[PDB]
Amino acid sequence: QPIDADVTVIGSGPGGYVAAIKAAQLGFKTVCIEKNETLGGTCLNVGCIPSKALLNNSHYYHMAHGKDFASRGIEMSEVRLNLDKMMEQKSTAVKALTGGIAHLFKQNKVVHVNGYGKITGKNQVTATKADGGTQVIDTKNILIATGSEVTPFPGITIDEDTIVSSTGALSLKKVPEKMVVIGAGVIGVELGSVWQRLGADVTAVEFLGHVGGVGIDMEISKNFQRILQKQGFKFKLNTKVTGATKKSDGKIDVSIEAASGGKAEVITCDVLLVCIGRRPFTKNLGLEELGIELDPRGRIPVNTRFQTKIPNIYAIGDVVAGPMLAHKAEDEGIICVEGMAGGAVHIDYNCVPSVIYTHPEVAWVGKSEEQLKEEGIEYKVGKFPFAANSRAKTNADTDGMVKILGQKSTDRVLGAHILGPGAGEMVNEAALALEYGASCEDIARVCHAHLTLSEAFREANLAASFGKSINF
Amino acid sequence: QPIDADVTVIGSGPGGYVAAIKAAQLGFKTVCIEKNETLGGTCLNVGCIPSKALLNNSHYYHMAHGKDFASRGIEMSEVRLNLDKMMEQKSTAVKALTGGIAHLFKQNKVVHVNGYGKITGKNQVTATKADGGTQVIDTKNILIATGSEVTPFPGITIDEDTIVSSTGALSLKKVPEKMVVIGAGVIGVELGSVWQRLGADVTAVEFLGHVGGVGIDMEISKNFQRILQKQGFKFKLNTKVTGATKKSDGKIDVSIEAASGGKAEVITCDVLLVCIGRRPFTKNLGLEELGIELDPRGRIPVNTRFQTKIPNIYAIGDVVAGPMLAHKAEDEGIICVEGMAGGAVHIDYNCVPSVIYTHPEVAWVGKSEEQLKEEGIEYKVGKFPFAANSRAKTNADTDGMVKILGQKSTDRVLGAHILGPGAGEMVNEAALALEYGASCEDIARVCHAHLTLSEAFREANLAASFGKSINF
Ligand SMILES: Cc1cc2nc3c(=O)[nH]c(=O)nc-3n(C[C@H](O)[C@H](O)[C@H](O)COP(=O)(O)OP(=O)(O)OC[C@H]3O[C@@H](n4cnc5c(N)ncnc54)[C@H](O)[C@@H]3O)c2cc1C
Ligand SMILES: Cc1cc2nc3c(=O)[nH]c(=O)nc-3n(C[C@H](O)[C@H](O)[C@H](O)COP(=O)(O)OP(=O)(O)OC[C@H]3O[C@@H](n4cnc5c(N)ncnc54)[C@H](O)[C@@H]3O)c2cc1C
Repeated sequence: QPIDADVTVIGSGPGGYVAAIKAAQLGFKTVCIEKNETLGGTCLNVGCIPSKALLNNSHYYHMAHGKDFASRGIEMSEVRLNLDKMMEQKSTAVKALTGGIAHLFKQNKVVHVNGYGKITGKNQVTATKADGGTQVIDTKNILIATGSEVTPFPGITIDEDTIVSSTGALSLKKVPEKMVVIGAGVIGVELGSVWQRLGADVTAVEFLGHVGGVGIDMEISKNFQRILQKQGFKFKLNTKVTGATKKSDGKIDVSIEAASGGKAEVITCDVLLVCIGRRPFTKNLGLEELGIELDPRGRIPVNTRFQTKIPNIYAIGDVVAGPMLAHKAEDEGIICVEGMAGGAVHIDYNCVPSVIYTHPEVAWVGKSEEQLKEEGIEYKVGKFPFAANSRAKTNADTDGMVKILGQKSTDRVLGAHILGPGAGEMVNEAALALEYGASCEDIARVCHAHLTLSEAFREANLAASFGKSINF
Repeated sequence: QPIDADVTVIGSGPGGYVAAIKAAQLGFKTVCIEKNETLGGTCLNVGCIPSKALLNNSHYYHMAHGKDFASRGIEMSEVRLNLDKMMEQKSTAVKALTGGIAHLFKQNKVVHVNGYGKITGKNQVTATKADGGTQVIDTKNILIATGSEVTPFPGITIDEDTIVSSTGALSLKKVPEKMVVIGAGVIGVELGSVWQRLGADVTAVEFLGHVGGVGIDMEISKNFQRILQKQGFKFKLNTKVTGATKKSDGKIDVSIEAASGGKAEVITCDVLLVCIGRRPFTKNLGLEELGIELDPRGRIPVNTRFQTKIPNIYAIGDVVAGPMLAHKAEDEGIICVEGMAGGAVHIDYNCVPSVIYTHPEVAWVGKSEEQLKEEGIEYKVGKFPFAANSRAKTNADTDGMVKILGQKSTDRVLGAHILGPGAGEMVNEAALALEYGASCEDIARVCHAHLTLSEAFREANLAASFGKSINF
């Protein structure tokens, strides 16, 4: 059973499976190790894919069940939710995407190994199967892509039945009457918005003073919060959770308090969602025997070439430092594999966008106003509301705005922050501009197609550069 | 009552009203003259705005009335069309956009003169009102933005009742049982697609050998045609219309033959849509008395500052050469007015995008394969199908692809052509790339937000640059 490889990838997540494919394309004999039943890691199985599927489906449910479709001349007697059918469509997307990775591995002649991976030597990886079966691989370089896992709340045991994490919250069998989310981060706000649309009464409790996680612009966060409240999403900010106990009748009691201290309360809910964070996963990887020490938060220290302390062992994705996003792990996998083949390795995390797929969407890349103030950077602001964008008005969906942050002297774009329709696609134009160091005037002078949401992005850059836009 | 002005703009369409606002913001005393009851010209009143409104409205009708919403767990007993309510939604959007132009003229202190403008001298414009009153404007500069009108078909009379132009097709009071469209250009394909979704039996008769107009890539046109045909849109290509007769029964008989000439045939329809094109509009503007001769197609010849043969008289928009598009006219108005203030004037018609708002959408910018072969340019092709895009599969909407055309030696992007979901927004990123002269590798190396349709644009550039993509 011995196999020999040039590169051995542990984990089949976005970082792991993309890194594996690129290595084969570079000419390396490549092996990939996955312990779970399917390829694709967190994002495809319990992450991006199922959550975005329910966000899109719940959004169309809201459009038909509400007043939107009636205003367009689409008349329906009565709209019913079929949660089982909605969940199967989610499952059909997960199944096609997880299955696609195996087909991509086969097309590129990438060897798939089923089992739990352990690095037993400098040039050796051993995969153990479920039955006790064993697989040893002799390889020159190792790439660690073991990813992340849920962060447990100390003193709450998640049973994935009525006190749930992101995984269980994605597969609820019926709509809860009242739901509590622990943490108003990107994950909590998306999942809470799904169940809010489907009929649940959702309240979010957050220790910090804002929604959307770290890196989000504060003005964007407050406006995003006001819009969600108008939808029915409730928030208890600057409040801490002390404990949660499931009562005998079936209702969970969550004890909350003001984060600073005081204002004690207990809230009861049918379903409790705990998503306060994620953390790198290195359990049973045996780093100690290799001498690879973890940082205080559990990450593998790595250098700019994504080498660990041992030159032939690398680490990428959520298991190393940086923002825990799928496209971030996908890029580290590509360049790390390119670096192994002698190529250059460079990545700018300031050019990494973040997207929240609620409705309205939120997206941003680069620096926020708070970051610029802390660094002492002199900047100017350009804003353009979606109420003045022709596509948004024609659609009758005009929440939010585009905010551009530009250098005061050079007019260079330092940050783009979008709240409203089409934020996700729009931030990609912003990332391309930041990669090139483009100015606000540059974007203002590029001819944007009439009746696109991206015209708001152009006009906001015009307001930051010229001082005024045309349509507002 | 004579008025003194620095700039006098004739026409309040996208070129005219944008040029008027920018000139006022630049410090000029500005006057804008409009003969029609509302501001906004063709695009806002009978053009982009009402057609795109009906396109998205009929699209939502097709998903609710069709198989899409039922597969997402959204269950409805009976879906019925209320055409008057749908036309009401269209009219409400037209009224909000035209009214917004009046407010922007008020905010920027644009003098709005209602009436028919005529150039009565080199530095004089005379507006004649409906009641015969006259308003004389003594002005330093004149800007002609008199726009376009529908091209009449020789031997066919349009009454806007059962033989209609685009204007009449936008306000039909009943879904025709059968409709024939003369012209399979961008306008014809959109309007035909709207009425096809609402129940019409639609056939388009096109003189050329492809659908989508001039400049569209042939491979994209053939694939776009195949998808529309499977939706039920029928096409008779390389076919011209020789005549149309209103029969006694109330149905129109359309006589057709091969565009080059051949055996005649008859097809019958309830409503005939004539959109074979549009032509520049300069009627009774006083060009003959000034010495401004028109070109063979009716356009005003202008130099790089958009000046006519008379240096202080300018022309922009649909009345001059170049793509007859709203964002093309808006940009010409901006730079022309900036040139009047001494600034540089630059527009690259190769970087001006084109969008068709069907479902699937079509969008492109730069050069097609035919143009590159015609120019003798050695290029390489990168393609990525939307079937391999994670966002498309999660949505279950995977028609089409992204095709990138790159220079064979320098890897520089020469053209981007998108057929599928979100092409309209995606093309604006492509326009910025062309503006900077980006390479395929540059775009592939920019970090695109995961779960966006724009990832297909990135991977198509990776396929063109490296030779292979990751997920296909
Ligand atoms: C609900 C949810 C929604 C999300 N939505 C988004 C979103 O919209 N956009 C975004 O950018 N990010 C999103 N994320 C984050 C995203 O999923 C992660 O950033 C990404 O999956 C990290 O990829 P990775 O390869 O580094 O780790 P993972 O995706 O976790 O992959 C790790 C893989 O390695 C395997 N593995 C682990 N240890 C071993 C071992 N010892 N031996 C063998 N195999 C092993 C695991 O089984 C797994 O298959 C979301 C996350 C969640 C939970
Ligand atoms: C059905 C349809 C759909 C379209 N969809 C799109 C689309 O999605 N995207 C796109 O980019 N383009 C689209 N177009 C094209 C777009 O409408 C035009 O390119 C654009 O309107 C041109 O702007 P303009 O200012 O040059 O001219 P116009 O819009 O024609 O405006 C000219 C104005 O000047 C006025 N005028 C003329 N002569 C005089 C005079 N002597 N005195 C006073 N007033 C005068 C006219 O009444 C008119 O209001 C569409 C066109 C149609 C017909």
